[PDB]
Amino acid sequence: SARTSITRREYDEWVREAAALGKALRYPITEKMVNDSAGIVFGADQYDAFKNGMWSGEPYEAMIIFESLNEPAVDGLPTGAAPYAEYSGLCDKLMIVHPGKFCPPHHHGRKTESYEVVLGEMEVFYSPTPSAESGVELLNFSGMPVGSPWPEGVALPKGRESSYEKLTSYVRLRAGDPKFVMHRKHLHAFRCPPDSDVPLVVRQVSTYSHEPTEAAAGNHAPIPSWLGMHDNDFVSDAANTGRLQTAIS
Amino acid sequence: SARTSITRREYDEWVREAAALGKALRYPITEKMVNDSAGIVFGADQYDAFKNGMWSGEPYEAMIIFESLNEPAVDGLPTGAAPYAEYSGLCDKLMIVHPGKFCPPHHHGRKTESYEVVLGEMEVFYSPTPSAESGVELLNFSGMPVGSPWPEGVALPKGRESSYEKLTSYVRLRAGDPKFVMHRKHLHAFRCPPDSDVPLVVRQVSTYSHEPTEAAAGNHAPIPSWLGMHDNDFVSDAANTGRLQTAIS
Amino acid sequence: SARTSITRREYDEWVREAAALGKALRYPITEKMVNDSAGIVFGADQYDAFKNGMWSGEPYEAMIIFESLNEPAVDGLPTGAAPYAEYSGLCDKLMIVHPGKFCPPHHHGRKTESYEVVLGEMEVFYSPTPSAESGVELLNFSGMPVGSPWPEGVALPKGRESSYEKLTSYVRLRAGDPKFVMHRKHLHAFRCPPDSDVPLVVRQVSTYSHEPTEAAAGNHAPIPSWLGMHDNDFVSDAANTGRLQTAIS
Amino acid sequence: SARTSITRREYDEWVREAAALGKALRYPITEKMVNDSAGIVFGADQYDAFKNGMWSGEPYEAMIIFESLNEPAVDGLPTGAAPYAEYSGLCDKLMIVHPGKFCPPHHHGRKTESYEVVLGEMEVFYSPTPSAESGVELLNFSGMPVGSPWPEGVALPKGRESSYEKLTSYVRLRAGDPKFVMHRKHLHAFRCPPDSDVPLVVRQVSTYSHEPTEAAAGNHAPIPSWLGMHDNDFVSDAANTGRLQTAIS
Ligand SMILES: O=C[C@@H](O)[C@@H](O)[C@@H](O)CO
Ligand SMILES: O=C[C@@H](O)[C@@H](O)[C@@H](O)CO
Ligand SMILES: O=C[C@@H](O)[C@@H](O)[C@@H](O)CO
Ligand SMILES: O=C[C@@H](O)[C@@H](O)[C@@H](O)CO
Ligand SMILES: OC[C@@H]1O[C@@H](O)[C@@H](O)[C@H]1O
Ligand SMILES: OC[C@@H]1O[C@@H](O)[C@@H](O)[C@H]1O
Ligand SMILES: OC[C@@H]1O[C@@H](O)[C@@H](O)[C@H]1O
Ligand SMILES: OC[C@@H]1O[C@@H](O)[C@@H](O)[C@H]1O
Ligand SMILES: OC[C@@H]1O[C@@H](O)[C@@H](O)[C@H]1O
Ligand SMILES: OC[C@@H]1O[C@@H](O)[C@@H](O)[C@H]1O
Ligand SMILES: OC[C@@H]1O[C@@H](O)[C@@H](O)[C@H]1O
Ligand SMILES: OC[C@@H]1O[C@@H](O)[C@@H](O)[C@H]1O
Ligand SMILES: OC[C@@H]1O[C@@H](O)[C@@H](O)[C@H]1O
Ligand SMILES: OC[C@@H]1O[C@@H](O)[C@@H](O)[C@H]1O
Ligand SMILES: OC[C@@H]1O[C@@H](O)[C@@H](O)[C@H]1O
Ligand SMILES: OC[C@@H]1O[C@@H](O)[C@@H](O)[C@H]1O
Ligand SMILES: O[C@@H]1[C@H](O)[C@@H](O)OC[C@@H]1O
Ligand SMILES: O[C@@H]1[C@H](O)[C@@H](O)OC[C@@H]1O
Ligand SMILES: O[C@@H]1[C@H](O)[C@@H](O)OC[C@@H]1O
Ligand SMILES: O[C@@H]1[C@H](O)[C@@H](O)OC[C@@H]1O
Ligand SMILES: [Co+2]
Ligand SMILES: [Co+2]
Ligand SMILES: [Co+2]
Ligand SMILES: [Co+2]
Repeated sequence: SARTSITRREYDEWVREAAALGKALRYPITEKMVNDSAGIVFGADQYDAFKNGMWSGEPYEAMIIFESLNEPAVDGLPTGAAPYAEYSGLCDKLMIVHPGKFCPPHHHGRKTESYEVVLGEMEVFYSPTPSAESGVELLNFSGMPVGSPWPEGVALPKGRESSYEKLTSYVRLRAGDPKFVMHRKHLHAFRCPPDSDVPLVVRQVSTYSHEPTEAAAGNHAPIPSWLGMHDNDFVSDAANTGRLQTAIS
Repeated sequence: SARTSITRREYDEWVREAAALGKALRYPITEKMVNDSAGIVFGADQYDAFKNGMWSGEPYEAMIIFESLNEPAVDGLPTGAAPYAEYSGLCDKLMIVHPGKFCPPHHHGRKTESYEVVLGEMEVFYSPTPSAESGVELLNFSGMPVGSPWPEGVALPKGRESSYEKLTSYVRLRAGDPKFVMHRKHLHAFRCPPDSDVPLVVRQVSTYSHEPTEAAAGNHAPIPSWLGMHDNDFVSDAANTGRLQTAIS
Repeated sequence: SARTSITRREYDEWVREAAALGKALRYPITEKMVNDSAGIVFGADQYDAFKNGMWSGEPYEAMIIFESLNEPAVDGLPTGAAPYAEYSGLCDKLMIVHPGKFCPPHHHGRKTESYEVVLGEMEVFYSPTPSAESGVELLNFSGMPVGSPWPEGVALPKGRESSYEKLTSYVRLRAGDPKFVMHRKHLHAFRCPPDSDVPLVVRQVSTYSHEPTEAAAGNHAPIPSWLGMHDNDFVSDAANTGRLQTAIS
Repeated sequence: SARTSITRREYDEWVREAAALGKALRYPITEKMVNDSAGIVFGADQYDAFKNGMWSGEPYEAMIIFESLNEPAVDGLPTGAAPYAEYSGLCDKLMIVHPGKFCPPHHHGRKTESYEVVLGEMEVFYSPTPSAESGVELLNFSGMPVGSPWPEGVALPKGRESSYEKLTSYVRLRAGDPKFVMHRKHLHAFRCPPDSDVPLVVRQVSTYSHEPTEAAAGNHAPIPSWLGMHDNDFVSDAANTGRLQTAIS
């Protein structure tokens, strides 16, 4: 019974409804943005999320992302900035997470994110300490706030509870709150509360998103080194594979 | 009769109504964001915009900006990126321009912008060619699109028509359009059409905004060189002065 | 293969997503409003709409209705108005119709409706002539506008094409248009265009809705005669039955 | 210093900004709806509201109303309903009240209202007992809820505090709450809290609005008796006069 993919109908209903919800909330979703890469399922064992559906409230790692911008911002940069340009750029995405579902534990070496809740409430789990890079000095300025301890009773995905162990800091964001920054190199994950009557909708503004995915397999590289560059490190190895392509049957 | 400032009542009605409009459109406006620096008047001779008011449709250079984010994004950066970090960072602002009014001709040496129209329509004027920097190689990737010629009959601010001479390329953006990128070092300006029944509301996502203004006079500098760093070059000298502080009587 | 009901999962995903879309558009949807009567399927042979789903674009008669108000407005009425009070009252509902789907041909003897498109576009089909009531004088004031002829290529539900024969007048309504009135005793139906990227969402403001349905089976009758009073006359007999209760398996 | 009218500029800025706010909130505001009758000032001594402006927070009786529908709903009615048709009909309006301002104490003999808060919060004051009509039996069904006592510290308009004496019941409505019904013949008034950061925006759905005002002076009467029929009874005589026409200088 363990699902190994998502049917074309399950996929379209999930993604097209999400796109409509996005438009209702005034996010600029174009036709190209609504594709077979928008709906993400993090790992083969997470396809079981569609056993009972996106409204079951069950804890699984899957989400939708509509990307309206992923600008390298390389034009006009002095040549000397070429080796550090990968830490910059501008990316705008709308993220939709259903009740109980999660964006899994991971960190980026180059990308810094910010969250703006548009609908529902966002429960963020993260590590206030950066993931030290092997022998290399890093800049510091504000660091990350310690936050609060996890509330009791958070249901985690079966077979991936341990991937959340280090994301000890917690914060619950709501529409209207100040923008929340997630510095690069910091472990983070988030979910929509299981009792939510609406999907969690969040506007993410971050630096460039290096992701040689399926729908991202067809773009000239602004800088040589950027080609094939990956910047997503999932704590769970099971969440790495299926992140770059959803199995639609 | 030439106004030299804006009365406290004229200012508050302009800025508080704009903040409410922003909230209606779901932009996360906090209390701190609604201040005496949000309403901008570009030059002493532009205060005459309040002679007949923000609904006269007359061409003047004045606008409102609510900044929800201006993150240096320096944390986690390798030390070697310190000299180029100023070209990165993340800034999120909501801009409100009334009928006939303009955000004046200017360019940034370090900041790259992107526009998302939320309400009304945006008429952008710009130069598809970058403002060459004295003896220094720059990176290139996509450059700027040539766009279209200006439509006929655009009323420019009296005494500043020449500042628009070089911004020969034109594009009209609407809600739902793809995000529009304005690369750093490119001259640009924009206005709300004079016949618009609503103020132009635009979400701007850009790299860090270096602006030692009035409300920005009180923040630790992430990197030494950033202190007192200016990154706004207005074509009109008249628009430089009053950009950093609105005279409220 | 002919579906005879809708599964609990198909129902909830359809109705809960619709409720979320409604909230995003600012319609006041309460918990009680999201129930097993909100999703309507007009006839046993229309359950096949869930063969390929609400995003197939296929022509079927099914829709969702969230009722926020159905006030008799009997309080304060002079006793003499008791026999005509049934033509008054106030009803506020949000209607959601998916691509290609229809609200089937029908007329009301007592209820007058009005439409306000919130999202998408509404294609209304109707008869500009009232359905004459057996021997009884009726008041007239504005009547209904003749409208336009049907555009070519409208796909109707298989086995119910004839029910649309008399609804010869056509009008396409969009968000922002003047409110459109549908006088009582006039045949009407409507659909969401099959090529729409979003479900059609319409705010309906009408006089009292007399409907002894499933979720409506439990309310004191303001006036004696109102008890068990029906006011929905479907052109297709097949659309009458399943209108009062959706078969959820 | 006692203002006796509102300047053309004060009026337009108030009304045009309100119309834009309405559009942002998705209310279908057409060009005709934005006129010189939309902004209402209840009495000559209330023009002082523009002494310090709509953002002063001072208690004054003035508001804006955009009417999208006022349908007699007479078509299709049996002739015998002619004498009671005036209690029916359908009216849809968007009401905008600024901080501290009020819609003054009044009751309608024929019109029953309902409120839906779209933005901000609405503080309603009313009498749970109907205004008995001289020798005439009236129907009853749900009556009005007793509500709660007034919170302490409500600032009333100077020179009109007594008009509120009988409106002893209180209820505070917010966006998302169930629709609130105000039965005909019941005294009612409401205000936007003085500390609100946004104007109060409310969708009103009611039966026909009989109002021989300024912008309403030019429509055929559906039924003979309706001609010149008035249905607004203000507790304060000072609020009656200027209700039908705003003095714009
Ligand atoms: O935190 C989430 C961000 O990394 C998103 O843009 C995706 O990469 C999550 O997989
Ligand atoms: O183009 C406009 C941007 O530069 C804004 O953030 C302001 O700096 C305009 O003065
Ligand atoms: O035209 C549609 C209205 O009658 C709705 O309230 C429902 O009764 C449609 O079945
Ligand atoms: O309660 C307010 C309603 O009566 C409105 O439509 C206006 O008539 C208020 O003057
Ligand atoms: O609307 C675009 C279509 O819908 C999405 O499911 C994409 O797969 C694309 O095929
Ligand atoms: O909410 C949709 C349905 O109800 C829930 O119980 C899930 O199991 C799913 O099948
Ligand atoms: O131990 C300090 C750092 O913070 C935690 O997130 C760990 O991953 C480690 O990299
Ligand atoms: O709501 C905040 C106040 O309104 C704005 O006018 C700011 O000046 C601040 O004083
Ligand atoms: O729109 C507001 C008023 O009308 C316009 O004519 C301007 O002059 C201003 O005074
Ligand atoms: O002449 C090429 C460049 O483009 C234009 O914008 C000028 O400012 C110049 O700097
Ligand atoms: O959220 C309320 C639940 O969802 C809807 O499916 C209703 O059936 C009700 O059971
Ligand atoms: O849009 C969802 C899927 O795609 C359409 O082709 C329908 O058949 C349905 O199965
Ligand atoms: O024939 C005139 C009327 O208009 C049409 O709608 C028919 O139903 C009939 O009742
Ligand atoms: O936009 C319509 C104009 O604005 C409002 O002030 C009305 O008076 C009308 O003249
Ligand atoms: O909010 C606008 C200004 O500030 C308030 O104090 C009022 O007096 C008005 O003049
Ligand atoms: O005294 C009962 C009624 O209720 C109150 O509102 C009074 O106006 C009176 O008409
Ligand atoms: O123990 C809780 C959770 O299971 C873990 O992953 O993070 C810390 C939290 O308190
Ligand atoms: O001449 C027009 C305008 O006055 C100038 O500033 O830019 C080019 C345009 O065609
Ligand atoms: O023939 C078309 C349609 O099939 C019918 O039901 O109504 C009139 C229209 O022109
Ligand atoms: O006394 C308060 C108010 O002044 C009066 O008008 O209504 C009752 C309330 O408690
Ligand atoms: Co991330
Ligand atoms: Co700029
Ligand atoms: Co109907
Ligand atoms: Co009233």
